[PDB]
Amino acid sequence: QPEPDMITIFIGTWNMGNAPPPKKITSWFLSKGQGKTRDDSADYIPHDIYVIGTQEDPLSEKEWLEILKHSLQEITSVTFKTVAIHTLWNIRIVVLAKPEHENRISHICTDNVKTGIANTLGNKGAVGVSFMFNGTSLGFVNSHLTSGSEKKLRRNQNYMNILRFLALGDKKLSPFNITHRFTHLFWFGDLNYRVDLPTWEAETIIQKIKQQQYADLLSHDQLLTERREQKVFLHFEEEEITFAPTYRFERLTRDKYAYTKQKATGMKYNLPSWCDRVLWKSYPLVHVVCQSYGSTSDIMTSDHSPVFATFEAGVTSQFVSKNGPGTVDSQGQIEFLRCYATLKTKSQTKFYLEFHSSCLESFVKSQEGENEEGSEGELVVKFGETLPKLKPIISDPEYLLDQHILISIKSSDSDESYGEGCIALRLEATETQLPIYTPLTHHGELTGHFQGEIKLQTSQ
Ligand SMILES: CN(CCO)S(=O)(=O)c1ccc(N)cc1
Repeated sequence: QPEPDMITIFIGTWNMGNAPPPKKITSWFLSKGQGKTRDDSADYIPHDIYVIGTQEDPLSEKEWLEILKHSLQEITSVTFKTVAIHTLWNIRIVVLAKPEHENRISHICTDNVKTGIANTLGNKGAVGVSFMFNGTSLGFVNSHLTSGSEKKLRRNQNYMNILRFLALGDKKLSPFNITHRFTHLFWFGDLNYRVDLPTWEAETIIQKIKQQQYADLLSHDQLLTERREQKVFLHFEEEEITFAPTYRFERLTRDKYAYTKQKATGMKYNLPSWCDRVLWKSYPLVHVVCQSYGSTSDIMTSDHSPVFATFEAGVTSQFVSKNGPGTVDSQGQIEFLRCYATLKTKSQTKFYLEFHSSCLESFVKSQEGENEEGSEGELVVKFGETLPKLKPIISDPEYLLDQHILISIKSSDSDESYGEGCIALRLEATETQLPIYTPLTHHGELTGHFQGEIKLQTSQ
């Protein structure tokens, strides 16, 4: 029974509007409706992993699990195993996997973050799940961010609090937030970003949706514009949106957008918007292909339509050699030449690097770099040829070229990370000096760059 080198992952997000679902929701799991939809010829082919994010979910965990499992069983004739379920208030995440994956899945973690203070603490935040699938780390975040067209900045703040404080993945990766802990990170939910057009244009927007002409609406989508200006979701991907706005519908039809201000909305307009989104971030040069991104047309219990996305994701096997794990493989080494960090910091402390990777027995601390002044004001931390020689646990190129090195640049004075990034070992050549590069972030904001050259020795 060979170990897979690819799996498919289903991501669903649905704001249920506090209403029970209808008797049939199979169209969601089948990626049928509007947008980038899944071919009919695939309908009986189960995805390997289904990750379901709900918001405003009125069901017990038990009630929702029964509906999900019975749905998937009707589609696939497979009884899925529950990997994890975690609920914060009415925000929920369920992970289901094919039974053949039960002994490939380990290190299951769940967590939640509550966003806001006093007034704004009590219903918004995020839930998450992480686990290992053989040699590949997978993270999943379902967030319900702040509502309202005039609160995009609050949403961006909610995003930063979630990525700082959601405690998933390998706790030994202490300098790294969730945006660096996983081979593949999926972040989805009711992100609540709106189409920022004047209220007086509501009927014009509706007209445009009826014509399936989304271009002039997407150009005002706050998530796209905030992402363009690097205000949120830096270094994440999203598939092109080719489905109608998923909010705000009249219930029991999809024929009408309910946008006008009402006591029930706090006298706020809800212009048709793409509130319900799926984004991802994978390590550099790992296979990840979005194969569907759309909304259902036939599930109408909520004022939101369900959104689906599916992905092909590269995975690796749990590698064992005669040597590692449990020792080094002297035939393997990673060297760094001519490396330097460029930091935006106004501070003058010494800096050192930490190299973290599952290809190492434990993380490696460098010597302090040499600070110089850049031409345009910047701090440049020079490591020259001073960086240590990293000793991987396994030298087989079929293993080592699939690995990644996480880098943190830390203050000597405070031992606090000023920036985090990631370098792929999927090189064009071994035993050859080759350029490397990663942006550096801290709390998911750009703080600098790390660049230099790498020389990788494998057993071949
Ligand atoms: C129309 N629907 C069935 C009855 O509602 S469906 O769930 O949207 C659907 C199912 C399978 C395919 N191939 C296409 C659409």
